[PDB]
Amino acid sequence: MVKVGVNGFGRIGRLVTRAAICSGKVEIVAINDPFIDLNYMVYMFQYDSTHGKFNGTVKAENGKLVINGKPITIFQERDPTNIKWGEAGAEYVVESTGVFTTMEKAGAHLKGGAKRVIISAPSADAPMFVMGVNHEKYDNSLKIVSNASSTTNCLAPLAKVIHDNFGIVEGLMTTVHAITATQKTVDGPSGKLWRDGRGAAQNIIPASTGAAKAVGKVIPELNGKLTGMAFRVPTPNVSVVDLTCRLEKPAKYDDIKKVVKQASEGPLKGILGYTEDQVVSCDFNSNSHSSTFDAGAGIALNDNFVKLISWYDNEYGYSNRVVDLMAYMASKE
Amino acid sequence: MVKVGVNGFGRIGRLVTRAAICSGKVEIVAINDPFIDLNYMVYMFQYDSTHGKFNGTVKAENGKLVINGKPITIFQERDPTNIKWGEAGAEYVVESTGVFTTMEKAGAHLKGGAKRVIISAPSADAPMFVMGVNHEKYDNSLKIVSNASSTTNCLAPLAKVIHDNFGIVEGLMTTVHAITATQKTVDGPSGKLWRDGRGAAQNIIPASTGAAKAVGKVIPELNGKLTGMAFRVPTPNVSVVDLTCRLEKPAKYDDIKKVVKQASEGPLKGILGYTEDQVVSCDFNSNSHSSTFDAGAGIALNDNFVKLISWYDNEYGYSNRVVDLMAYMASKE
Amino acid sequence: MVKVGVNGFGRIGRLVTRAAICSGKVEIVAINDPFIDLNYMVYMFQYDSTHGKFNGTVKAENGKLVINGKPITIFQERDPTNIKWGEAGAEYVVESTGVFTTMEKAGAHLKGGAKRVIISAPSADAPMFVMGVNHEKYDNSLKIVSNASSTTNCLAPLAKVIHDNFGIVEGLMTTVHAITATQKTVDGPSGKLWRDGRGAAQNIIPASTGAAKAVGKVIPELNGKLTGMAFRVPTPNVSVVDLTCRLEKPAKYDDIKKVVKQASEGPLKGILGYTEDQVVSCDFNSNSHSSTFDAGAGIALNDNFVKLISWYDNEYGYSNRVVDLMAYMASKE
Amino acid sequence: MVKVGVNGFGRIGRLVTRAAICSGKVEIVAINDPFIDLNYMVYMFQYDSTHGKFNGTVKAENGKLVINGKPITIFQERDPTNIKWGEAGAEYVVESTGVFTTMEKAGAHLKGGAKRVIISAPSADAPMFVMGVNHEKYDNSLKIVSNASSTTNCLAPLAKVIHDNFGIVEGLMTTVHAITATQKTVDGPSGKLWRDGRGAAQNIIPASTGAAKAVGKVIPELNGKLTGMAFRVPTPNVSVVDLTCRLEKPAKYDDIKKVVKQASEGPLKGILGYTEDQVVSCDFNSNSHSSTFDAGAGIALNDNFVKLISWYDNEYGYSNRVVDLMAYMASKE
Ligand SMILES: NC(=O)c1ccc[n+]([C@@H]2O[C@H](COP(=O)([O-])OP(=O)(O)OC[C@H]3O[C@@H](n4cnc5c(N)ncnc54)[C@H](O)[C@@H]3O)[C@@H](O)[C@H]2O)c1
Ligand SMILES: NC(=O)c1ccc[n+]([C@@H]2O[C@H](COP(=O)([O-])OP(=O)(O)OC[C@H]3O[C@@H](n4cnc5c(N)ncnc54)[C@H](O)[C@@H]3O)[C@@H](O)[C@H]2O)c1
Ligand SMILES: NC(=O)c1ccc[n+]([C@@H]2O[C@H](COP(=O)([O-])OP(=O)(O)OC[C@H]3O[C@@H](n4cnc5c(N)ncnc54)[C@H](O)[C@@H]3O)[C@@H](O)[C@H]2O)c1
Repeated sequence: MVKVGVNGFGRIGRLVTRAAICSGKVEIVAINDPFIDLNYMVYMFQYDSTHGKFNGTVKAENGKLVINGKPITIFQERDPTNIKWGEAGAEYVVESTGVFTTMEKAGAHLKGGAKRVIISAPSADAPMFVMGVNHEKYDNSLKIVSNASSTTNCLAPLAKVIHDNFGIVEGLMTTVHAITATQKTVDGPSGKLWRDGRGAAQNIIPASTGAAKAVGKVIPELNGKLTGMAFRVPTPNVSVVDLTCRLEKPAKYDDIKKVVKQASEGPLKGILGYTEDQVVSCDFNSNSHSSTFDAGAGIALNDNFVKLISWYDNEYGYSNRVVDLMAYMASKE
Repeated sequence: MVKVGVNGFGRIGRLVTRAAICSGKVEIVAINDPFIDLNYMVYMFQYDSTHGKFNGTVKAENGKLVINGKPITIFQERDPTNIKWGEAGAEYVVESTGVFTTMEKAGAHLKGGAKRVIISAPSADAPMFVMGVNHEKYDNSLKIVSNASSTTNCLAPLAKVIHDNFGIVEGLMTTVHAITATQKTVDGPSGKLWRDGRGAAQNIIPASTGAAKAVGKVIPELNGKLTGMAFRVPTPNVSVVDLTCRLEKPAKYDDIKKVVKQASEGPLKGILGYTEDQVVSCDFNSNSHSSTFDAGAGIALNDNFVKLISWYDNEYGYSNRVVDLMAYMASKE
Repeated sequence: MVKVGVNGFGRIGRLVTRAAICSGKVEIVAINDPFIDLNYMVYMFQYDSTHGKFNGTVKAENGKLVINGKPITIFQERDPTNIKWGEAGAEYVVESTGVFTTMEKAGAHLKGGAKRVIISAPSADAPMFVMGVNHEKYDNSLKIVSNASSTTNCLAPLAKVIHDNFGIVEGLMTTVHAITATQKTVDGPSGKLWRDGRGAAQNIIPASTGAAKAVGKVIPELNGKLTGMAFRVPTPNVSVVDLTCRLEKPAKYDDIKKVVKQASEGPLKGILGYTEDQVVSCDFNSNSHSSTFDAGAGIALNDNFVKLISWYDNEYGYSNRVVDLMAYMASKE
Repeated sequence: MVKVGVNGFGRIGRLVTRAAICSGKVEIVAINDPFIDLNYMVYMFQYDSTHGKFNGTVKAENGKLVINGKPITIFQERDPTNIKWGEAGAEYVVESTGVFTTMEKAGAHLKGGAKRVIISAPSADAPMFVMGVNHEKYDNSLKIVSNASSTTNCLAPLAKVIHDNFGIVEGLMTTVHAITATQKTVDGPSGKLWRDGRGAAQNIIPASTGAAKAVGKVIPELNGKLTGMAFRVPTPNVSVVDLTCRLEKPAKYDDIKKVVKQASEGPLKGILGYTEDQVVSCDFNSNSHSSTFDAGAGIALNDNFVKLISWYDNEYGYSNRVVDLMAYMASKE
């Protein structure tokens, strides 16, 4: 089983740690975050406004973070080249600071002894993967990879099923997306474009989504045929993809539901979900799926033009996919 | 000025009264609401969480509501049949309770002496109108009419400009829509619309939009070619239309911007607006336009497939249009 | 266990059911709610925006609501005198509609064969109880009782400990209180509680609290020496009491902490909690305590004048006390 | 009009600018911010989620910010010591960044040619003034002064009136305070103030504040007799002071209302307001008062122990007092 270091103990860093504990699929052995000391990590891991108090034990002892009795080595390095991953036994590093998303920057972790780096965001040049969609294109020569974004992990499984069965001629999508840590509590200086500095709990905010440029990398057959944007809205977690697409082969809405349900029970089980219930965003809080198709909420204008809806816990579904990708990579070693 | 009675002194009834009173296009002379007594009406009209305190005077005197010195007769009838509109001199009645939206129910106001009724919502059977789109189809034999919905009033002027210039082959739309009075503060009963009962400020909620069935009636050439749905999100006011459509004639995005800007400066001035600024929803609070095209937020996938974004103050833009529709109707008497 | 019927399957009615299942202390055998039909009850019990999806099974079968394989009789009566509690085997009825809080109205359930009634709110005339404070004043003659309110259940255990140990000369309190079902999503009619109709997600709203008139009944030595009010603020659940009191015997703040912690570990265990952690409201979501003293948040002006802070899940803590009171009542039978 | 430079174009700097233009009591001639370029300043000043779009013109021309046709010199200096206030004609400098609140640090603006510095925040060592309470203690030898905090400006005028008439023996205050820029959209790192990092729109968050202690310094006779704390709650603006105090002379609540109303109509006009209306927080958005007594929300436990409630727009009331303090200082030159 692969031993993991986490760089950036944030929303994703902490929920990747929870997912690793919940799934047992990888082992966290080290965490680096210069803004959160050991005692502070006890607090921030234990209490979570969105996902609730951790169901387990967490304490600081002998300089280590001890979760369910397992000690974790804690680093406090602002410069990732200074992190002694090898000494702590960290083989794979989750790069979840938000600020080292290029090959050049994320590769810093290789200097301290990490064997592979998984960027928890889209990358300008690291190869990007979505479990269930193109993870089989990974190979042992890729020491630096990206798990794309949470919107990309919601859109791409749904797009793949629809394209495989009916053929997407062209499509546009929107994600109605929960607020995130890059946004501001009140109108202030942005960090990525003017609209994104505006007060997050007051506003619907048009914004970019990583899926716009990533989906065509993860599904080359849809490059130039699909893109989209986001509206950030005042919820703390859970987002929803709104995919409007023209199909090559005619598809009754019942056939769409049928093939999506079949996919959710077979090859994409645990990745793509399917529901007909009268769900709202909070019903997906702490749901580990990448994408849950909402059959009741979609619209078929005609046999070749449809709107398809799919929910995703942008924090916890993505965090579980990070764990899944590392487990997959390790099985390939 | 036509003399106006307001049935239902709610978000729309009060803001219709504000719009009328400030901009004397019509004269409010009577108000009925059995759940808001006279002294309570003073308070509810004076203070408004969303649009600020009324800039003017409001008081109770001699059993009438006096706004900027003009006395208004106050009724407290549950049954519209029993409201003495004629005795109060009300010629047109705004039917803004939300529960009398059919011809049969809204026509009760004629029994008390009203001459015409304007339903502030879509109607299963009353003829529907959107200022700037089909209001010249009104004729004087229509005693009961509908002003459609706020989403219809945002979508239809934009769809008209796009269809007139390039031809909409097919389209689907979403409105990211502020919470309204039909929603609930915490998970509660909602009759047969189960998602609408879930806690409004906690969730993104898929929902119907009145635009879905109304837009094909106000633009008959688009009937069956355009529909959509809503996501209710935790903001108190201001909504945004996201229109994805295929065009018959190819159009560069700059060509779309040019015809929309031209429409906003000509025949649709005051109804359809145009901006290139980096706006978010709060920038439209108390904006009286029906539809403001957001040039920067849209996406062209190719010359025949686009996503177009348009903002609307669902409370205040619609309330101004109710006033405008009545002023137009009165001008044709 | 005593067999229980629930009148009003709302926030309290549903979480009383969850608390009963979690505790095993009582058995829900019947539920009445004319606004939630059988199939709708499945949905509202299964999905909860605040407390998450039910961890168990729930389905409708042969006209019963079946939770964890146990069937519950469902009634749909507006008028409580028509509910056949006796025939369904419901011995105690939880009166959680919010509209039958007097002895005369709540006594309707005895006509259908219920043996006792527990009003889930303060009552103008039914005896009121707070577990840990005055529950031993209950006796078998009381067929109609009240469990007071969630703020009373948070304030009264803390005031009891303070008063027993140091003597409360006089005090006033505030609860910063989550929004509830009586509030409105946007400015609307509230009846005679005018501030309570203002938009709940937009506003800090001064309001009454049931603790103001209840606390002097559950702690008679403090009647006229202690009262308070509320500010409703835009959170969906969890509230906090802010108790400012003058003490007869001087006490250092750490002396106060010691006696509260000692109370929390002894006779008030599970009712009064104690923490020194840097908590916020979400850390108490789904917490079954009546009152958790926040040692770090409070402040002393001097040895005889202090401000004491205590958290409470107003939904789930109160619901657990409703179950606890019924179990105590049943042990007295 | 004294000519004013603004250091820092955060919320306070921008709203001081708006207050100055709206009131015409001073003339803004220069703004320094090293993080916000001139085109971005146009945008942040023009659009405001909380207070609405600026009602006037704002443009970038010739390297200056031109508001209502009057050009403003823009600087971008990291080091206040290098800002050329004198060349721009700025006589008073509003020091609003938060990081130069000591006399040694704020005095850096004197080296660039400014004559006086007004710190828009509490200061360890500069003299602090609350208009209406102790501004008469200003004198022309004072080159560096502080305008205290918003909460101190709300509590102090109320405490002055209550102490002048009845004598405050001791008091404890809570402020229920809107979200501010120091908070985080989702749980994130907050240095040594752990609770302040928790998701702002999700949580009621206890927080320390020196404001009550500080009014014991601006009103020396209350030194040692006041302290308090805060709860941060999910609203974007407007806060409320909750003062529980013991009085030396007995006072009926009607006596309290009378002397507060008298003060608000006389010497504290525009600073201390008085209402009996059924107000909520949004009713004070963009209200320029420092403190508005809420007569209906307070409680008299007895003639010597009361809870007094007073509202404040923590952004705009304070910004207007900064302008008023500068106008007062200039009148004594
Ligand atoms: N829904 C989501 O939040 C989500 C989902 C998928 C991917 N992502 C992406 O994951 C990444 C992290 O997102 P997040 O929401 O967890 O942000 P976050 O702000 O919650 O976490 C970032 C963490 O990195 C720490 N950090 C900052 N600089 C550091 C440095 N030099 N070295 C080590 N640690 C540092 C921070 O202290 C913080 O704890 C981003 O790339 C983001 O866009 C976010
Ligand atoms: N954004 C909006 O809020 C919006 C926009 C456009 C159209 N509309 C439509 O306007 C109508 C009212 O919407 P609203 O948002 O103002 O709702 P609201 O709940 O704020 O107002 C409804 C008013 O009707 C009163 N009322 C209820 N029953 C009545 C009766 N028998 N007789 C007289 N008055 C009665 C109520 O007391 C209330 O004041 C609905 O049809 C709605 O879909 C709403
Ligand atoms: N935090 C809280 O929510 C809280 C805490 C303690 C006590 N309480 C009190 O509990 C009671 C219910 O509060 P709630 O928050 O659960 O409100 P709610 O609106 O969520 O629940 C009320 C339920 O009663 C149903 N109902 C209405 N009329 C009925 C009738 N004639 N017969 C049967 N059922 C009917 C409604 O359909 C609804 O499902 C109130 O008295 C309340 O003040 C609430």
